Amino acid sequence: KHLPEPFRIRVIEPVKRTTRAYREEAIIKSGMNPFLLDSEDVFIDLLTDSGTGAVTQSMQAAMMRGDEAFSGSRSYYALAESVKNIFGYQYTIPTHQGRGAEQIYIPVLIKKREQEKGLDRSKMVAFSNYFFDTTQGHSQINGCTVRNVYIKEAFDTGVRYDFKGNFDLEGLERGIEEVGPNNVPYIVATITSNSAGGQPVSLANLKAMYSIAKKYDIPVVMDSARFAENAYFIKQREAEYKDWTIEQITRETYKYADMLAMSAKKDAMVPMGGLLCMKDDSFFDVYTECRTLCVVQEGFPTYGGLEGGAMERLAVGLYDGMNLDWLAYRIAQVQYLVDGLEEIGVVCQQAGGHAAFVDAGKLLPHIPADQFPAQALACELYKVAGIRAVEIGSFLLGRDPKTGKQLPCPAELLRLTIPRATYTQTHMDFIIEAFKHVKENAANIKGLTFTYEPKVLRHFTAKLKEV
Amino acid sequence: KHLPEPFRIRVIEPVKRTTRAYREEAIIKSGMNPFLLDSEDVFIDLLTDSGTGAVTQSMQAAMMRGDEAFSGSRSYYALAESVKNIFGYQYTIPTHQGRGAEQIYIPVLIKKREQEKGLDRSKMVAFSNYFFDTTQGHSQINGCTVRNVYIKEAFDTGVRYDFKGNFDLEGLERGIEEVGPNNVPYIVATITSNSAGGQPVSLANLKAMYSIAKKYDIPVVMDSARFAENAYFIKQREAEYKDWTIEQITRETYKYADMLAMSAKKDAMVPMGGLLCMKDDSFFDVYTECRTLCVVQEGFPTYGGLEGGAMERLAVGLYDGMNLDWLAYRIAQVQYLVDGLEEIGVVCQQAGGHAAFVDAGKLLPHIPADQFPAQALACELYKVAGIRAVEIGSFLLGRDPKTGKQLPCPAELLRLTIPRATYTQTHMDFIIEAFKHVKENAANIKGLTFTYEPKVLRHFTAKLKEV
Amino acid sequence: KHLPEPFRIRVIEPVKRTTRAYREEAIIKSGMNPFLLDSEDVFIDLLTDSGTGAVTQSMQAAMMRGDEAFSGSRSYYALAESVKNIFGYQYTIPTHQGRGAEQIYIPVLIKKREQEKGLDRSKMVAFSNYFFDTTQGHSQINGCTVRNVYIKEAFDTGVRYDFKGNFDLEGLERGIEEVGPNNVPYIVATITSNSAGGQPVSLANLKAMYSIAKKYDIPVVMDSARFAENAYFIKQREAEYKDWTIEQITRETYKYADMLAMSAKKDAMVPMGGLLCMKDDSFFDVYTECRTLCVVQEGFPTYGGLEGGAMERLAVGLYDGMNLDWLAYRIAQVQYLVDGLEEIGVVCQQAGGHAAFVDAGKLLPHIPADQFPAQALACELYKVAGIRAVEIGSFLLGRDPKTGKQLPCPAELLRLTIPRATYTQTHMDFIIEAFKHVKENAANIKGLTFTYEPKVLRHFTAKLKEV
Amino acid sequence: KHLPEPFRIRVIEPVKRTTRAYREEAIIKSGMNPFLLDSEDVFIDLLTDSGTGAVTQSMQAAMMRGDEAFSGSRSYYALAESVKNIFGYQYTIPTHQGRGAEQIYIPVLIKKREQEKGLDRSKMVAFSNYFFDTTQGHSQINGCTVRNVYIKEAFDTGVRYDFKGNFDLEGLERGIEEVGPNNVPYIVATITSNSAGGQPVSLANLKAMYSIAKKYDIPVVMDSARFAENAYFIKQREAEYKDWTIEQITRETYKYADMLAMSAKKDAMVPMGGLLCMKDDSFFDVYTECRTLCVVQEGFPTYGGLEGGAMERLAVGLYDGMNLDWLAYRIAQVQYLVDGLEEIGVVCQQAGGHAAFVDAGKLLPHIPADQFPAQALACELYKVAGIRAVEIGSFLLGRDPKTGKQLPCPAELLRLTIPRATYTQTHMDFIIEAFKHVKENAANIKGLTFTYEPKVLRHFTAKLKEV
Ligand SMILES: [Cl-]
Ligand SMILES: [Cl-]
Ligand SMILES: [Mg+2]
Ligand SMILES: [Mg+2]
Ligand SMILES: [Mg+2]
Ligand SMILES: [Mg+2]
Repeated sequence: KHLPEPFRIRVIEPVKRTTRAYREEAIIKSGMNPFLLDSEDVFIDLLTDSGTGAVTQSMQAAMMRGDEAFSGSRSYYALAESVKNIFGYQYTIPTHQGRGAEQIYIPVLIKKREQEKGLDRSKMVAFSNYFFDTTQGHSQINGCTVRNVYIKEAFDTGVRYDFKGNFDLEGLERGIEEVGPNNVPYIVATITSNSAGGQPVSLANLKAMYSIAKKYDIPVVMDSARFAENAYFIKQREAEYKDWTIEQITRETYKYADMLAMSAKKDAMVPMGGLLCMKDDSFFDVYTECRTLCVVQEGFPTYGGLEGGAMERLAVGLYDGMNLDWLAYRIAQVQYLVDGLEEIGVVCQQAGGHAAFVDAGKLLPHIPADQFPAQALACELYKVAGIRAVEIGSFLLGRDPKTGKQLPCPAELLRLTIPRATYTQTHMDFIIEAFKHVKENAANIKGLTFTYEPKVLRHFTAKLKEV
Repeated sequence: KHLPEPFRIRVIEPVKRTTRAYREEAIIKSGMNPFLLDSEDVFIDLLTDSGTGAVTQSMQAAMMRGDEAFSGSRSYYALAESVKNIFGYQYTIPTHQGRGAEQIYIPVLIKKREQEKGLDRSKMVAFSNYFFDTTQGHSQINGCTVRNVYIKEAFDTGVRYDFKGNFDLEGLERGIEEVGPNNVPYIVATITSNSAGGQPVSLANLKAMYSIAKKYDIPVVMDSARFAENAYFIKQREAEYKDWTIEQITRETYKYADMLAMSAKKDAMVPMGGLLCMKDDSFFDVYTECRTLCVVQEGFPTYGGLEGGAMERLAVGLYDGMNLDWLAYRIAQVQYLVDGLEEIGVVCQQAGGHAAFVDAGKLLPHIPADQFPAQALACELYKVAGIRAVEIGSFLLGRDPKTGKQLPCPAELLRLTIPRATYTQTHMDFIIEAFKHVKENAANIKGLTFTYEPKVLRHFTAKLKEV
Repeated sequence: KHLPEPFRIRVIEPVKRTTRAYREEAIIKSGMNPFLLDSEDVFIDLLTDSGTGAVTQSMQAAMMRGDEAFSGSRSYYALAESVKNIFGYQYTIPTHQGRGAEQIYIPVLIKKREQEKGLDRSKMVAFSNYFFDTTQGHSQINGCTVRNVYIKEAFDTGVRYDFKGNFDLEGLERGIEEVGPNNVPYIVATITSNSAGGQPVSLANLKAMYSIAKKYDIPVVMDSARFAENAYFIKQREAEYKDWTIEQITRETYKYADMLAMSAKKDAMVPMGGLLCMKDDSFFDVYTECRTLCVVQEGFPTYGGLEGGAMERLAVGLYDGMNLDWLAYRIAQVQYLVDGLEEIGVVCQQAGGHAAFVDAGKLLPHIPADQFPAQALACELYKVAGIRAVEIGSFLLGRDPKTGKQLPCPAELLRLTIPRATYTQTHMDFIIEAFKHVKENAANIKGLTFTYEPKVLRHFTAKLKEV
Repeated sequence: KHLPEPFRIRVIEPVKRTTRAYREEAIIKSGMNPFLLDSEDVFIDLLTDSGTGAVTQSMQAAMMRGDEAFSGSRSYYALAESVKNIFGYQYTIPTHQGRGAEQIYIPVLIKKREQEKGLDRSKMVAFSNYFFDTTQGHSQINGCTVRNVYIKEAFDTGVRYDFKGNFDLEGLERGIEEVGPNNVPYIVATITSNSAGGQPVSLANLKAMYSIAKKYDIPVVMDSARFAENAYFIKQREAEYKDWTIEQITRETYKYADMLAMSAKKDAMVPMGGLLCMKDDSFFDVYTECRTLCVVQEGFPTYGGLEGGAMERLAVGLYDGMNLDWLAYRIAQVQYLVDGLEEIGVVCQQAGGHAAFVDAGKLLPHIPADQFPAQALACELYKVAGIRAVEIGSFLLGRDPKTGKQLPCPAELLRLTIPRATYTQTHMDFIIEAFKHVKENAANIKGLTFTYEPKVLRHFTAKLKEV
């Protein structure tokens, strides 16, 4: 059941209703690539939920109370105060780049253990219930290997498990033993987990994981773009916390990490901003080192930062993002879409709190993988309903940088994400209806072939035509 | 069918989800009078659609571009420019009071005809397809009698008619003849018409009405709080204008009036503001007289007026309110609610574009009229779903100012209005479900009796208890 | 000395710098009437300070947190809470019309005393240290005579007195005795007083006045558009309150009135809004009656009111308007301009906190009164520096409504008002320099004569030419 | 002469006026380091003008019209349209990091010439009339040597020259010849130039420089954080363009570069944002490569970017920043402060459009360099007037990373920068008065010594005490 909005809509962004003929011409002009479509020509944009959601009245208002001072800004103080009251963390570093300055804390933590415990850079390995792509990227760029210790139930769509994002506790222990505690720079706890489309991590699991890390004195970083949704799943599925507020669950949750890194463009409800925070004085040196590197990250002083209004807005968003009614509504809407698609026969390889990954291959079996069935489905969805989605298959995969040959892809998927507090149940039904129509006219959908192909990141600007 | 929102929600006002126990206590504290409830304790507030709807991004942004100059404000110029381009009217007077300064143009028009055609104040009569309550009030206060010349099909819920708000052309002609053209100060064309819950007026009807008025040289005022919805109904139901844009229909529509008066708090999408405009130089003296009276209305100079941002916002709202996709969506939502209620057996005495008037008497037959069955229904709807609606029955009617006895009331109705772009299909279904539940437990609902009753306007602050 | 701004400018409204030739053409097109000039063509607009000043960041932000509910709005609650904490008054009625609903409380108070003490409408007289024009207007319109009991020092520009706005305590007592206590519907305490361009009222004077009123049980209404500036003058000039905060002085000040009426467009820093408040339960019936009349003021129900954001903004403005640094700065700027003009030989008939009234007659002696020397000066000031000011002389006075002859005027004055936090010391020096230039080329300035003259309120739209 | 503001102040940020005793305690708590002071305790913050200035009404309003789409955003289109109309550049890349993605175009240009003309990375040298510190940093980090070819008059405070920021045309030619054209990856034209506190570059000089670069086919990048002020100086000092508008001068100016890089936090009037743009198709490959690197700059995909409102705001700011009246006013204010300081005997090593560098050594000769006389002056300025400025001397210089010994410093300077449209002439006079007081009590000011010193970037968080 789709819950009624626990809010009154106050400000809207008009979106024109286009004709089928118009969209047919539009998709052709864009070279059968939704990425090349004008935003105005997209009725329901499911490209991403990162920074594309709505804000509350108080959040928007906060943008006009900014203190733009270079240092000592009351807006920075307000944000740090929210972090202290919400997460219990004493040190806050606002971030305006990718994620939560992962490019910052990673090299800082590696060097810390190298100087204190003789960490060996050639043998170092970092662990996580599941590393986000960028987190894994910065780790590897820094010469650190990563391992995801997720549980057996994680990717098993056949079995139902309350916390599929949980750490494989024995796997983690085994990994540390195997690698050597001196060689483990940090452990990243991602909540909710990005495995299987987004799955929650239980507080019991986080506590157990933290005890293991503490035993070996390994820094624990909470990757928390979706800290609120994880708190909601705990309140909903972990009996012990059934009567706890989202705020209490969050305060308790963060006792089991030493610091946190997060993009504020998800649960925090803002279009820009991030955070890198440290719990207490035990990590004061890590805070100092990170703040310092933030300035000379380029190898010399460089200044930048969120405008005052943005810090005031995030200071409010951290609270509004934890609203119980809101969280129940947001999650119920995502589940409503997934359940609706399943009902009409649409199959997803994985579907969770973050996104649904429709199997375009099964939906359009007559199309060869090399002809990008998921990109064709994306185009068809646009033609039929003006929906824009992202292909996660051979098209995205690209070619071998050394052979120029198409890389092999396990499955041709079409990703559906939902911007927060942006679309309604009617839009969800509109999407479901669109897939029902596509499924019905599947055999008639054509494969694609390049008319223009960039050497790198081809999915963003490549142009194709029907076969 | 409820259409999908032709927009992306951008700003929301959080509303808490309350428990039944909480609402039970709340309604008691408010003395079984929703008017006394805190807005925060109301989940779906259907009290009124006047100034309670959402605004577009451009409209909200306009509030920050205000020119606060006492005279010659570029913001005033922008608003007048919108009126000139949209309605074709050369003279604009922004209003910030009730409706569109009806308290202004009425005395001005009466005096005009009195001086030019020897109008007799003791015999004067004003006509309209249907006078809004306030319009009728200012007319009568000024000593002018009013007559509503609506068509036979107007209040006949048994027959379907495309334009139930139409003028009874022969009735108007007959009335003028009867009263004497010199004694008819003005004719007010209300669009959409407030008869039968809101019904459209055809352009063919307006043209015919204007020819009659022109023949007798009688000023025609377009009461247009809902000018856009009327334009939409014309595009939808009047074949001649099927392919015309809302803008073209509006420009054409206003050729058939000499001036316009409107509250901008409906179709114009703003929380405050109104307009009093004159088409061309033929009414320049009426414009001058109105502007003058605006200043010395109290019998001496008094200054006030919309802030610059409000005029800039309205200048934009007049355009956004005419968006075709928006209008189709808004109207479809209203019809969706009505159709849904009819389906579950809920009966309305009248239902149209403005509101739905549920018959509380038929829904709760065991409750005596004197015990206010519509007020009881209002309370029950709040208890069950946190919905706030307004009683239009014996409670509102009140007592005889000369006898202190309850006045006789034709029907006990509960009014449902829908704030623009504020609630979703899910809320509409929530409302329908609430009525379904009430209908099922009807026999158990109790009547009400006063515990506190004001001498005047008792419906706003009276307190009652169950019998 | 002009104090430095106790604030950082955050948002500006661009104003173009025009050439002398451009302004010469502009003033001609406007018929030698600044009222007819476009705001954009005015560099320094000294027309009025009513709703033309700047707002603080928090005030502007508040506009986006509005609760538009018809009743029970949290925004209304926030405003009432500010009034309760600032003035100590328990009942609040937001106003959106002229001043503070003087058209409301006056008839309510007259009727109250008529029913309770047999007040005689044919003999009733209201008192005030000095009635504002509109206040006097509503009193007289209601058939009530008014008397200003100001002190001897009030209009004496030759003597310096700390509180020229003080009530003539013995005069008030004598007046009540003379008129009869049953016939005195109310006493209005205006702070700061509008006499002599704006003069403060001491707390000692207000206390003494209230004791007199209390003795005769006569309602006291505090007309407080400039309550903050009065509080500042008390802190500056009344020794007893030297170390009290503006907030403490204000709380104490309002113990000496039973209710308050104020336009929020002055000290409260907003472009729109007003207030009508009652101190405690002793005036609950007056509150109820006023709220009721607010609805049926037209003789029937009419709905209107400030939008939610406006109430939230005023809730903040009442506090920001009391900022000590701000008040000292605002007042010092006004005094800076006056002192500067005096230094160059410019003479004012009166000058105070509200405005400076330059004597155009003395500055331009060669121009006959009937040729409007103050209107000529206004035009010259615009030609020379792009300054717009308002004439308060024969031009404004107009003709005898019964003789059509020019009415006799005591002096030809040009009013200078200063919008709050809008202009700088540089603008003040620019204004002073402009007058210095005018004084130097005075003999060459020409008188004016009509080319177009309205029958009423001619000063607003009349057009003239040079003689 | 300080010009009057060509604008009306509309929104203000309150700043409290502190007592001397309060500031004395505050500066001690901050360890005699203004960087550690709360913004609220700073009356006049001259720390930096980067993103600390005011915005216009239209700019602020634009923040509410954002299109947050990941791709095809109408807000991105609006910004690109402004760039095309203002600079004539067809390709736009919005930046949200440091400056204008210098970390992006530098490696792209180096690789371009390496592949096309066999550039030798071990011999490459980049030229500029004067490289900004960050620009020089990214160049060197990329292994590229830099040379500043400024003119002899540049740093000569004894001689007056209209365009001290000019390229040393013969020096540039000689340098390219010396280095070898194949080894010169790019030439950066900084406008206005950061040499000698900010000095303009003439259009004649830019044209001559571009002809030289074009002759050798060397890419020219316009570093234009202050493009508007440079245009203003050209209109003021370069006779040929005396009657040209700032817009025309800017369009002409950019014909002499192939691309532009700029922080929008200066002349563009925004608190955040930057730009990296390419003129035409000749640089389409450079645009494509830069956009690509923008995504995989970390060595893998990372997503981030300005929120829609920020792009809409910058789209407006580029225009408002070119307002002629505004530019004349801004520059006149800076010159007013400098002239005022010179008048009272304060000496600056250099002073220009960007900042004034007061010689603390000469002002406080009794203080040893190692005791940081400029940091002492900064503290004294705060104690006396609540002014916060930045030390540019031994304190900032720091210690030798290899010896731990204090590094030798040429002069002990105190930098004064002025946030745009933030402070008034009164604040400028307040600053001048403060220096007059310091100069008078100079002998009594004490030197400083560390109580806490970080290993790196000590100037930001170090704490000291008086000697
Ligand atoms: Cl706020
Ligand atoms: Cl806008
Ligand atoms: Mg900043
Ligand atoms: Mg106004
Ligand atoms: Mg309202
Ligand atoms: Mg974004």
